[PDB]
Amino acid sequence: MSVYPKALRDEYIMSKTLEVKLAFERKTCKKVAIKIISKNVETEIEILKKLNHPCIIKIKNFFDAEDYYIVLELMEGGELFDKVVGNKRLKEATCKLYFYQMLLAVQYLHENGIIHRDLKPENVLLSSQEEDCLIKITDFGHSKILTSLMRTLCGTPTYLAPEVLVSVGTAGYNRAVDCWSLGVILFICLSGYPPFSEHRTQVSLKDQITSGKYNFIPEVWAEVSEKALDLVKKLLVVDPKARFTTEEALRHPWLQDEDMKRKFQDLLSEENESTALPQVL
Amino acid sequence: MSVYPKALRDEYIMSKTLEVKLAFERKTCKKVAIKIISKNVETEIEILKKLNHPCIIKIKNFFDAEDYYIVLELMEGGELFDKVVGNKRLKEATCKLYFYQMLLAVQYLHENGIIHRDLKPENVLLSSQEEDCLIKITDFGHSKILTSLMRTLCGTPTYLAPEVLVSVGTAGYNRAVDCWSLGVILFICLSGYPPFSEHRTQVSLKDQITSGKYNFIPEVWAEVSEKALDLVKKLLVVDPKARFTTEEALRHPWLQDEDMKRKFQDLLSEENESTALPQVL
Ligand SMILES: CC(C)(C)NC(=O)Nc1ccc2nccnc2c1
Ligand SMILES: CC(C)(C)NC(=O)Nc1ccc2nccnc2c1
Repeated sequence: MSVYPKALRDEYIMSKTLEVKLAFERKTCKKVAIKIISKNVETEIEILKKLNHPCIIKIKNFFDAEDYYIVLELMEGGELFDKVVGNKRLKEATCKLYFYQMLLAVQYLHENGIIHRDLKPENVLLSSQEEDCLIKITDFGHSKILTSLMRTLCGTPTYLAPEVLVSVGTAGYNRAVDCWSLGVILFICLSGYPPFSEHRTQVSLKDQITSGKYNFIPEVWAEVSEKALDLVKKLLVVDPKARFTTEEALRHPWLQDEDMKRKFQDLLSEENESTALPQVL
Repeated sequence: MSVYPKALRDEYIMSKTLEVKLAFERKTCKKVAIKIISKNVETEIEILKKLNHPCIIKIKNFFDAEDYYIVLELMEGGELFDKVVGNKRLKEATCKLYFYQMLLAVQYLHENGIIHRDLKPENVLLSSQEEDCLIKITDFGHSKILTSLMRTLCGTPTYLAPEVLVSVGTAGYNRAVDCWSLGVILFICLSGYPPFSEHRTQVSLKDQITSGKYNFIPEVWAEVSEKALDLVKKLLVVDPKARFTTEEALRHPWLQDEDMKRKFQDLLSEENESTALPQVL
């Protein structure tokens, strides 16, 4: 078969699956999660070590051996995917609590010059087996760091190709891809079904996305509020320059909910209670 | 003032300007050129060391000290810019001989997955103070190496933003920017004047380039053949997918000249005569 590197084994006791395995830190006897990647990962480590937000996964340790071993904080609730798979749907209030945190996490990323590029329910982890819990964004493998165009625009464009001058119009809107993904994640969570699919349709998946013509099933959406649907509509905008940003989404009436914001602050206080050092009064 | 690093001084005797300075290799008593860059350059060195073409500049040595020192083969003819500056124009046959070599050099680059991105007469060097000479492409500082889109297209685009799917149409045509630049270089060489400028015009430089409406002065161009002008027209095409490639330019009637091709092969044989090792018959 295979063995774990001596350096990992020195600090951790490996266990069962959820490539992700459960492990125990020898020093603390505390549960951790170990992500095994087959031998970009160094950039992901550099990105993760620099970011500090409660809704972004923290790297605890790293091992560069026959494979890459990434030690992360364990998330007992698992993937958001498991909560939405096979037409399963979350109650509106739960969608809000989770989405609000996805918005704060993605806003933090953009503020810090990072675009995730791979936001999906599979990359959103829940902190507990309870409905009201803290969420954390994971899988920064496809992430990009925010140029060649700015340097080119400093000189006289005597020899500069027209497509380069044309691209100046859209430049610096790559982050809007994360807002599209969040739009799709919100649609799935609220309805239990994807907005764009090849199930019972003649239109190609490419054509549904470029046209922005999402599959709307009234019977399913009648159960969901008009405010939630309005936010979805504003994130699922084809023009990335017109699409809602994380700030615009956070200002939307749907998230102007003092109850949901309180429940989140409560989950924060409960998580932070373990780490809390006494303070100067 | 300042001093040169001990390691450089150990191997070279520095001299007059043409930041580029003349130097003498101590071992050979041969003239070299030393490019001084103020403390990307490592990528340019990596690019230059890997490429082997008679129309691309060769790096002879490199020094990473208080500044970057790049030892290159000396080009006694200097810049092509000096031959075209202030309405000065080359005789058609000379434009052909030089352009043919720029096409071979740029074709070699594209074949090898490199885009120069900064082709101008200032970055084209002539090997001798004679009209018929070998040319060499220099200044690979802005060059790019040929993706994230291909990796994204492997998965299901359920969460994939429409602008990404839209970009699939143009993807892999960045090299066409080099063909635009060559188009502009050919226009300047043949006419002595730039195709796009802010001299005696109301239309903005950005607007002239995006529209592809080059300044055509009949009196100047009457002296130039219709074949040369046809090639310019085919390189100065706004749509990068329609624009002529180096291969298409090389197949153009204007370059189907057995005399010019012979003169180039002759200059090659003359340069190669010094290095020529005896061979197996
Ligand atoms: C809830 C259950 C079924 C035990 N799964 C789970 O905790 N999965 C994961 C998966 C990936 C993880 N990656 C990092 C941290 N926790 C993780 C937990
Ligand atoms: C002809 C004259 C006036 C003596 N200039 C010249 O050789 N200039 C240059 C400039 C940059 C160079 N870079 C590399 C190699 N030769 C170079 C020669």
